Amino acid sequence: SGFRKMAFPSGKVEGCMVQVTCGTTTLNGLWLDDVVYCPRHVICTSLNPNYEDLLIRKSNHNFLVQAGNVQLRVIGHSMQNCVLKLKVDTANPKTPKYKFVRIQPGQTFSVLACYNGSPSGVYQCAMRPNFTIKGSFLNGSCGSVGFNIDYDCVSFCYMHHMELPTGVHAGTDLEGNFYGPFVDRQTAQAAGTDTTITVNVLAWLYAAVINGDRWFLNRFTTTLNDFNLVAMKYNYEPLTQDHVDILGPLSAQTGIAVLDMCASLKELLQNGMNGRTILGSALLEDEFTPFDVVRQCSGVTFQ
Amino acid sequence: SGFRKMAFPSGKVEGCMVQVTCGTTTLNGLWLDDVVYCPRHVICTSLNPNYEDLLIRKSNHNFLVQAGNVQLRVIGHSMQNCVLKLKVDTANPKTPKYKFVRIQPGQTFSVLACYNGSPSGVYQCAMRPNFTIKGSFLNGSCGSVGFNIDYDCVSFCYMHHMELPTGVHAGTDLEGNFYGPFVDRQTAQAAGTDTTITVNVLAWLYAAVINGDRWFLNRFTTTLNDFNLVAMKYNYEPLTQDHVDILGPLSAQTGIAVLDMCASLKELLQNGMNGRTILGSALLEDEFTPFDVVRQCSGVTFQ
Ligand SMILES: *[C@H](O)[C@H](C[C@@H]1CCNC1=O)NC(=O)[C@@H]1CC2(CCCCC2)CN1C(=O)OCc1ccccc1
Ligand SMILES: *[C@H](O)[C@H](C[C@@H]1CCNC1=O)NC(=O)[C@@H]1CC2(CCCCC2)CN1C(=O)OCc1ccccc1
Repeated sequence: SGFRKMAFPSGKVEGCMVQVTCGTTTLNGLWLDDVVYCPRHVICTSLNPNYEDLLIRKSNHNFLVQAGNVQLRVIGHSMQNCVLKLKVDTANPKTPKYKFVRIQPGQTFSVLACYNGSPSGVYQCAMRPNFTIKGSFLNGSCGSVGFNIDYDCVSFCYMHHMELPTGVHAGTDLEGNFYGPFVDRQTAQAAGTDTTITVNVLAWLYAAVINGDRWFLNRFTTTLNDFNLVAMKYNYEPLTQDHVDILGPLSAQTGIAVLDMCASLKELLQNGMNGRTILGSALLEDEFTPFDVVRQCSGVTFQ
Repeated sequence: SGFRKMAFPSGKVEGCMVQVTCGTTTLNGLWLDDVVYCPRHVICTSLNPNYEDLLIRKSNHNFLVQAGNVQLRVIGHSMQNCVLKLKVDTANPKTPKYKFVRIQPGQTFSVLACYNGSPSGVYQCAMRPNFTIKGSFLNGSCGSVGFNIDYDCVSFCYMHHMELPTGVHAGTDLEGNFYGPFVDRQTAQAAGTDTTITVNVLAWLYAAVINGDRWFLNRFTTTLNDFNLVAMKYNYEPLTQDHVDILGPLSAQTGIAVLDMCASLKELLQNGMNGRTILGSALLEDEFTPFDVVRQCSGVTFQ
């Protein structure tokens, strides 16, 4: 037992990380087969930057790619949306099985924070409803990726591009398409209002019950409509029948009907926690999906 | 910016993980050069188990070691305290530079949770003052290790052995010596009373200030003695002058004297948080060391 914010093992991704330098700008690239993927704002020059203009003015040799202490020769470049694709003369021998997938708000992933092509740390993140992520990123971390692992296959979902004024983070999928209404220029962009991921809170309440926290349970129940009236009032997003269905296995393992857990969440929203904690938190946690809870409270590995 | 519970990249450790089977018992082993390290309670037989007796009754071939889908031939075995050392005929070609270090309560490390020799997840843990760790471990996770990384060198500090009745976890250093007053038998052992790691709370308050949370600051100050009178009352462990010294760099970066931050912690203990949060937590967090804060709020990598 126990319940922790758990990231996927990062080794498969560590072997893909490289350093991309243009002029005085250095960030991280993702090296899969003979292509290095990186944010297009690495494109250097001596807001209003036209990246097509900037790139046509560039040569292959303007991009220095370092894989550890080995320099990768760039033989081609192209732009795909907000990412650069640097064709290199060497296929990465550590390329894992992978996919480029775009995730939904509410979904979680692991981030391998990197600087100068060197992995620094790994942590778990959720895509917020407003398409930001509450990450930990400093100068030079751009090009770090987010991912999930499913047996032996790495599903890359996120590449880091920028920080917004509230200290949250914005980026693209691996085809270069931004999550949310953000652009890779310097403007007055701001996150926009967020909501709490209701189905995830319920999943985490089920994790708590699995782990012996039961004090928040009650004998009351509620209808889905009646619950969603309360969710709206506390800035929780609506719960759908599909969310209820997704919570079925957790309901069945604990013997607590989904709508009964909703009754508990309702009382937690209306009353607070009265000095108590759930799974070591004094807040309702919304960054664990039902899959995350099942994975951890049952123990799936990856190879 | 941002602040997250960050683990070290796990790739160097993933390449050391193997599966050790004796009879019907399967757990994880750590394969470094030509030795596999694993908890001695894997020693199988068909509480009061005398492990010396059990081991002398065993043969090399009684231990099945699987490195992925490759079987490792055991050529020797020995007991060192509470760990088994299985000598195998093949040196692990992925052996990183490493050390076996024993950590202090208050210190943090990353855990690579493993099942059947296959890594499942990675998360950050602290050694509690009572020598337990609040982990996430299911059946089969024994032999998973905790570690820190310092440039290219892996400092192994923890190997997992058991769960205590409160759902917390106990284990050994890599020389087989238990952390805390626990034994690898089935008895009525229990964790024993814990305290909050004061110096770490202060480090995390400094992380908050670095990240823009300032509402808990105040103009008051306190003496070290006066602060420690309040710490005792709230089950915080005493703050020493060396803790104050260790917090110096964080003090200097923020311009907030250590004893001034103590005044803030004092008011937080006496008043609670009044519906506010710090770094996304409604509790005072004590599982980040001053080193962890500096590492994350400055960005050290590892290669
Ligand atoms: C890439 O390494 C870097 C990552 C930032 C630094 C601080 N936290 C992060 O996540 N990304 C940037 O600096 C991007 C690049 C930018 C200029 C070029 C076009 C796109 C946008 C500016 N930018 C950015 O994040 O600006 C906000 C910011 C916040 C704090 C510190 C520095 C910059
Ligand atoms: C090793 O994989 C396993 C890890 C446990 C299972 C549940 N959570 C964990 O961290 N360790 C054990 O099962 C140890 C072995 C034990 C018997 C042999 C001598 C030493 C102690 C019993 N034990 C244990 O953890 O018992 C408590 C427990 C708690 C919950 C479920 C099962 C067992």
